[PDB]
Amino acid sequence: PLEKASVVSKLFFSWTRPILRKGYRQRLELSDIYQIPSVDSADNLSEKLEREWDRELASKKNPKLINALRRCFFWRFMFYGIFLYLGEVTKAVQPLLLGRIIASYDPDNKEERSIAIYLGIGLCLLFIVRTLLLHPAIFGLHHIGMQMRIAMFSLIYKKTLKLSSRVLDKISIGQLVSLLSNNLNKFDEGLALAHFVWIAPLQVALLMGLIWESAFCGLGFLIVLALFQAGLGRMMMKYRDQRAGKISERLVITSEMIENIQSVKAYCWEEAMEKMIENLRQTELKLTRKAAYVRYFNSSAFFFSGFFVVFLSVLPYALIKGIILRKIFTTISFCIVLRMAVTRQFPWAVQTWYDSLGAINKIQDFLQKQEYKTLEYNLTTTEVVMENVTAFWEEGFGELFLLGTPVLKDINFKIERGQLLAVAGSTGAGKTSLLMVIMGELEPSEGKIKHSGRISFCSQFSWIMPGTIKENIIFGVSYDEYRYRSVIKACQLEEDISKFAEKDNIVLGEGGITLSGGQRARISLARAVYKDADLYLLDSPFGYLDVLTEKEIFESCVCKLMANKTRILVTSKMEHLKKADKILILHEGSSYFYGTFSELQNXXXXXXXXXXXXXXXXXXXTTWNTYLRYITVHKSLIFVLIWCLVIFLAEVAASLVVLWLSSYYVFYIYVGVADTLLAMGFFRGLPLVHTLITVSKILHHKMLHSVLQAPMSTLNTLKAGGILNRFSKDIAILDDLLPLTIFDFIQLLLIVIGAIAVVAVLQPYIFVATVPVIVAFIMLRAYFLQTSQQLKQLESEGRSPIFTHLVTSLKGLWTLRAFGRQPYFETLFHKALNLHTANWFLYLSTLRWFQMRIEMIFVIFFIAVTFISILTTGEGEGRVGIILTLAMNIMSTLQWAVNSSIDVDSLMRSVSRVFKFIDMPTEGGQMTVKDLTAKYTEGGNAILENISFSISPGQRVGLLGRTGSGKSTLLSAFLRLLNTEGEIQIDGVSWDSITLQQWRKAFGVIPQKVFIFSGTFRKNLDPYEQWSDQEIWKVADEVGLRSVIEQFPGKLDFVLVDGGCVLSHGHKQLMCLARSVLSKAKILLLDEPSAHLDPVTYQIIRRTLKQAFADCTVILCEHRIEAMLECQQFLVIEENKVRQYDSIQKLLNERS
Ligand SMILES: Nc1ncnc2c1ncn2[C@@H]1O[C@H](COP(=O)(O)OP(=O)(O)OP(=O)(O)O)[C@@H](O)[C@H]1O
Ligand SMILES: Nc1ncnc2c1ncn2[C@@H]1O[C@H](COP(=O)(O)OP(=O)(O)OP(=O)(O)O)[C@@H](O)[C@H]1O
Ligand SMILES: [Mg+2]
Ligand SMILES: [Mg+2]
Repeated sequence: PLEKASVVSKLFFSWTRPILRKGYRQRLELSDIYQIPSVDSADNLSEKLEREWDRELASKKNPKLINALRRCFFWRFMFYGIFLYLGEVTKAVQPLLLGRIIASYDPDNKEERSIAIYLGIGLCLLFIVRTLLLHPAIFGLHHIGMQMRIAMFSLIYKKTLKLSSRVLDKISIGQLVSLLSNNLNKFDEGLALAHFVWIAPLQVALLMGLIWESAFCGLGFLIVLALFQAGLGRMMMKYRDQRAGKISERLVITSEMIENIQSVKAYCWEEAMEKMIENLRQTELKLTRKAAYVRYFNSSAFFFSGFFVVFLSVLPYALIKGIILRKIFTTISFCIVLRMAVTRQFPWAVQTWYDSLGAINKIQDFLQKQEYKTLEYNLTTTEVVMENVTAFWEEGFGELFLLGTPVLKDINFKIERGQLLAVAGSTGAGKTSLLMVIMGELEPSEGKIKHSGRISFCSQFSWIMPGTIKENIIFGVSYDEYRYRSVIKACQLEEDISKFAEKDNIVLGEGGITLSGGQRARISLARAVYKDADLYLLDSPFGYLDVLTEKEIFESCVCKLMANKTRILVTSKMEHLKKADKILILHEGSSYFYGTFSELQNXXXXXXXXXXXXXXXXXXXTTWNTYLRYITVHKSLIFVLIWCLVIFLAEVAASLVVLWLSSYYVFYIYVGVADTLLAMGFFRGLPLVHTLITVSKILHHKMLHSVLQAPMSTLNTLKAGGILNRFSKDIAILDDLLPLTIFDFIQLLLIVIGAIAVVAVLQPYIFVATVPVIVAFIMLRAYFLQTSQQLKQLESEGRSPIFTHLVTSLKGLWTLRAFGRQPYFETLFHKALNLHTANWFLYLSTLRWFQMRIEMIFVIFFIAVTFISILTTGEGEGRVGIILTLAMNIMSTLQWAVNSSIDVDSLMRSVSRVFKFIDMPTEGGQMTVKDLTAKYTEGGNAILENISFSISPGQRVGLLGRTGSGKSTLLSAFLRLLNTEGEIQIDGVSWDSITLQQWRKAFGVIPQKVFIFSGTFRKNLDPYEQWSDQEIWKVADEVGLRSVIEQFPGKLDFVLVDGGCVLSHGHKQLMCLARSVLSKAKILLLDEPSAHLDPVTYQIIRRTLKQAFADCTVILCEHRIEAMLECQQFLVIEENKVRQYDSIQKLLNERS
């Protein structure tokens, strides 16, 4: 529906209560989120931004995006900014009322308490006004940021779809995804904070024009302190930059680890790799600890500023022999606000302004790319003809001309309507370039073209949009049943479409993942045929088709349906060329022949942004069980927390005794500033950070030990990308951000609790006033979290549609440019962006409501405490002032405390998953199988079921079968890689009676895909450090690795960087065979040695196996006829059955 509300409801955010109620009661769905108002429609934002951007481009000599952006959206920005400034002015000014109240209570004046209470009610009204004029302005600024982001995304999508063809191969997909990823939160949330660029200077000017002029020492200290904070900021980036290189090196080791869990389990390498990963983590831990230490010093310096910033301000005026407590209390209340405005607000505003300007400049720079210029095709006679065509891909050579290499030179031809052509050439000859220049994507430097306009495209690359078969074929045109039936019958895709349960509206995903290459190609041909045009362009139409189907499809459709319509074909076959009318051949970017035979014969696709939807969906947030598990894992962490609590309580007790009981007048500062009174020093908080780092290291080590040495069925139940995502993101969050968030939350809760306790001790009525306030805080936070977490999760799940649409549009850019479905793609992109905008808008609205209500509750607490304290007829001069100051300066710390309280739960939502993966479960030589059965996962397809066979010692077994029949599954079942029931006895012992560890070592196998890691040859041969140089040399000599060792510059220590691709397939097979010879096993297992092998390495492998394992049993797997001469026994897998034969010549009797 459409939201609508009155002025009071708009100001107090009372219209978000229905969705809070629904989310609290039950799980939120995509249906309950109401429709965005028309103000924030993607189409409206795009139109409004373009109407100014095009005018700016047409008028301004120097183009800058901010020039149009200001005349677009600056007015409301300033309108919200003035409200923000007037709200902050009240916070700046309110301590004057505090000082006057203190003067009223002090025995200097005889004025009754009536004036004091008349001022206190005004102070509370001032807080109410400041809240009411602060929070809605922040929400409005967030709204402005929303419109900003939506308009920017729409315009940049329009540009990236209108891109020129030349810059497409300047591959910057990573740059584009980074641009659309890193900006969404930064340019949206930061706009509200961006307005403090002049608010802080105006506030400090007001503060120091309202303090008696002396007081400049406070500015001198803050200026040094502000520069000091930036001084440690550079150190942070110095350590982070250094460590970022090492985490990349360690991560790729884990990435290569998941892809070969089978090989790792077979080789029993869990301990060595565990030690290697532990060593790498130990190396990175020092840098992480240094970064955490400097962050702690920065935070502690900020917290300890509070005392010195007033101390160094009062001492210049303390030499004048007298300070009234009213003056010191009011200068404390002024200096806290001054510090808040100087040390944090101004640097944050400057940094966010710089980041926003950089992002806008980068977006403009990308947008200023050269456009795609289409050409009218109204030139008559509707025939394809060119003359003197010169083509240059790069603009520099295109505008100069033979300085650069061309791709088409001096090509001429002319074909009447109905005649079909054929182009043949080598790979990269330029057939695709000729197609592009015919289309108009490539601009010809020389040569005028006159031909028809209606064109059709079937690209080399298969592209399918996320729709259905009918939509993929017709592209929204009127559904012609006769044409559709004719095209499906001609393309012979009916036999494929009718196999599915769905017949007419089969829905596909992105990129046609459901189908295969042949189906995608035939769908592309069907689309090309269906597209009504007088010039059909094809680019390798049958690249993924078989020979028979490719031969049949030509005479079925091409010269039967559009035989009277002109088309251009890409082919290299004599029959197609013979049927073709005129012929063109391209060589080295130049045409080779023109005429007839009458003359001739006479870096990731499924990115983490897309995997996050399936990764974060299992959070199910969190419970206190994970809190307890995370807090009790390490003893020293508990001891340090206990020590911190004891120190806090001791400091509170000392302050209490001091208040119960010369420089005394300058001693009240320490107690009067809870920020410096209860902040943890460098001797009581550094062990906390150290313990957090140790907890992170222990959790990572246990997670590695759990993911490794785990049942393969359960491990394969999850995907490799998903299991790697944890080590990529969750460990980094738990190690870097989590300790800092934990420390900040602990400190901000400790200061607030100490302030409340001491205030209650000075006045016991405030103790009973606080309990309802605390329970209200807790209840309201619990109420808000349930809806907030669900809304954030839904928004995160809704992020990936935008990027999937982006990649889908990019993959088929040429097809979209040829077909003119730009409006359809724009409206679909806007449809997705509207849902994402609605999610983010509701999240922002509920966050603003939460902040409003917590501030209102604190205001109620403040009025209660202040009125009760001022009305009570207390004794002493300090008590009233100190209580008022403490209860007045808390709110700034309380906001950060509650923000950290929500953020710590948001972060620990990840240690929840980490603990779940901690909690995942864990587990001659003759053979005789007894009813073997296994499957990839429980409930899967039992490839092997009720299997019984035996192998004689000192023999060989040859295994033959089609691909995918289950040979790999049988080898895994032998290896105990998968869950199995039954037994196989090696001379009498099965899996059950002996340890699986020694079971694995008794075997030996090379995988279908060999495994190698980024390590030296010595480490890849002997990861366990159980071998010596002489025996390694002996193994290398026996297997024949001397040439392999000497061929590389590093003698036996050449590092295998980037997956060890230096070795060939045969070299890798020799490597793993030598490794198996090292791991001495009485039995050997084999799996397809000749997938991409050459005869010399094949025969050397045969020689090595014959010489090394002549007296064992080898289960060889190969389909070659010549290979099967050395297999005394035979075995075949034919659809879940096994037949063992004494010879192969009798097998040929069955299947000659
Ligand atoms: N947009 C482009 N910008 C720059 N170079 C390009 C672009 N498109 C293609 N090329 C390159 O120009 C050359 C022309 O090759 P083209 O693909 O046109 O020939 P082909 O024989 O049809 O190719 P294929 O081997 O893909 O069947 C190739 O080296 C190709 O990589
Ligand atoms: N990781 C996996 N998860 C789920 N199913 C799988 C997995 N790997 C393979 N399969 C299933 O097993 C089939 C292939 O079985 P497998 O590779 O073990 O037999 P094969 O005859 O040795 O294969 P090939 O000779 O093609 O390597 C696949 O088509 C699929 O149905
Ligand atoms: Mg090509
Ligand atoms: Mg296989």
